[PDB]
Amino acid sequence: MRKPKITVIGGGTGSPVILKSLREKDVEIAAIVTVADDGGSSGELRKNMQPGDLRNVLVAMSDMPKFYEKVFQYRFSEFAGHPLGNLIIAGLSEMQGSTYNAMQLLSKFFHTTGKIYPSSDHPLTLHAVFQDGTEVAGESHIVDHRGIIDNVYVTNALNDDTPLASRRVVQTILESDMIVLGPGSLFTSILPNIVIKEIGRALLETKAEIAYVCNIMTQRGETEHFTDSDHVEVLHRHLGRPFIDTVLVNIEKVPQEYMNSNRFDEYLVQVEHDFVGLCKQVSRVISSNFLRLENGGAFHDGDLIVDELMRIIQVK
Amino acid sequence: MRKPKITVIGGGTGSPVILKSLREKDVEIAAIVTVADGDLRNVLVAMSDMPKFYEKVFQYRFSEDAGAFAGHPLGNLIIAGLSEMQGSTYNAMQLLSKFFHTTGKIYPSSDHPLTLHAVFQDGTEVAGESHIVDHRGIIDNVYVTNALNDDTPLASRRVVQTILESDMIVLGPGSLFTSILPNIVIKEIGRALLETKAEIAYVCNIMTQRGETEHFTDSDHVEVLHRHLGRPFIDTVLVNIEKVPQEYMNSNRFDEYLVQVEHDFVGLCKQVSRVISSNFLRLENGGAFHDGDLIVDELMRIIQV
Ligand SMILES: [Cl-]
Repeated sequence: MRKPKITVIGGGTGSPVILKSLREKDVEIAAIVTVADDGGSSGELRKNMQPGDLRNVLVAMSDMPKFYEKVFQYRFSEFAGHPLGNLIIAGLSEMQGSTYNAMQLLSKFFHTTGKIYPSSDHPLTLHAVFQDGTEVAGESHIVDHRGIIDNVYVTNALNDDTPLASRRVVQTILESDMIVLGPGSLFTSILPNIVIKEIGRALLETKAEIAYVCNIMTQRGETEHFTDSDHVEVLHRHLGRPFIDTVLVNIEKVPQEYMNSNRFDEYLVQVEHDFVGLCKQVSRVISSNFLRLENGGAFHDGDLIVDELMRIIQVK
Repeated sequence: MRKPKITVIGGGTGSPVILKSLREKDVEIAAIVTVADGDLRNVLVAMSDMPKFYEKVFQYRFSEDAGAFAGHPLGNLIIAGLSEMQGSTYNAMQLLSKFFHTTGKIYPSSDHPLTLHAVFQDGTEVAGESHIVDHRGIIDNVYVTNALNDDTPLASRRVVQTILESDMIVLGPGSLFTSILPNIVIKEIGRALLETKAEIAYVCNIMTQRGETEHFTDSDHVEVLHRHLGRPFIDTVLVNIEKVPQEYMNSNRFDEYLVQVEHDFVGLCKQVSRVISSNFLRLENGGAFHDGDLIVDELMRIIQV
């Protein structure tokens, strides 16, 4: 029998430990990331503009992840106090004119294993609509805009045509045994991928099991009572129909004392749990301890997550 | 048969050309470089899994629009950041190699970081490489000390064994006083060169350098190497006899005081058993450079396992 095939979509915060654990298993891995608001197509002056989804996936799928985490994370103190490795992605992107144009150089540089694909082969802009109706374009701008995000959408930077998937992307989704959405920020990591029509169709049609790994914590632009159920609801609304087959949610408590002592943003809280609402929406709901309290934060435990995923995975 | 084992000692602009050609041949390569308080950088890129890639990446500089970072090269950022992480460039050598996915072996010459010292013909002493090249005068001799203590510099782990087990040692090309000699004035390395059964080959410079007289002939380069190691030790010497045209030099903005090395066959023959005088000149990127393939073709033709 062939190795199972697993495609991770989003690649936000928490995906590197999932990707590490997946690599220890006997499985092929593909990652899909959005690379938007990019280069000459961003509509910004060159001085004005100068993200982690790509960096996280690149380092996690590199030939020496431990090595490259150490390296892509050290900070000068000496310039003066900036992270090395953020400077490498900055450099190659400036060199090539956009991060999109740098992506093949970047996979060469990190000696990546498996496939990393952009969601589209054309330049994309990310748009957020806030609760009051205000529309903001650009991830860095969205993230800086005060308020609660209602919805996101993507457009082509260079024209009014409907954005299109990069097609090796469609085939990858359709030929997978499992799709892992997340973990990552819902609005700025996961959703930009699924709002491209050809990707939303592939998710709907794939024989793969679709698994969503929910956040440990609420994010900027999310309310205190934005439940795990609510996260599933937003995903389903953005794609246009229900489509998650399995949802994994953490129910182990993040102690207040740990959040206080570790100087967490005081408005980020543990994602509230709504079992009834999850069950109404998703066939298989997995609530368990998937929490790792280490390195000053409340992160996903990659192995506890991936052990569940390997238990349910089936070759299609 | 076995693959021949070739150790390359020194290098300027220089070694990368020789290392590139050697990599095309079926040979095991070791490189020995001097680490002070450059040549390391060029050997790292030359021995990497993607030299053209790393060369481009290395030398891109942030643009005028990169605010605070504007103008700084990417590769120097990398080498300086790993250096700082490890406490020194010397400390960072293993990580440097791992990153460039280097083939073969790269060794620092010495067991600690060094300071180069030069004694000038008028008796003046200057410490530090940059200070030496900037001092007005003619260099008589160089020696090395450890930067952090007064102990005799020793060879790093494996360097003596590597020299002794080699089929051939290639010295140069590169600045004699600041690239080649600092490696061989480490006493353990000098002794390893005197004792090794490896064929010792010296590739002479195309052009004279700072610290050297206009009439510093190929033969005088050999005399200086021999004098620093204390005995004759070079088995083969490869010298270029093709003329670097003056119009070429003028067009490409060459320094006027520096001339092409003068050929002295009789003097060479008095000192070294095998003297190879031929066209090893490549006039290419606004420079007078060594042709790596022609030099390496000659060396391969001489080599025995
Ligand atoms: Cl989280």
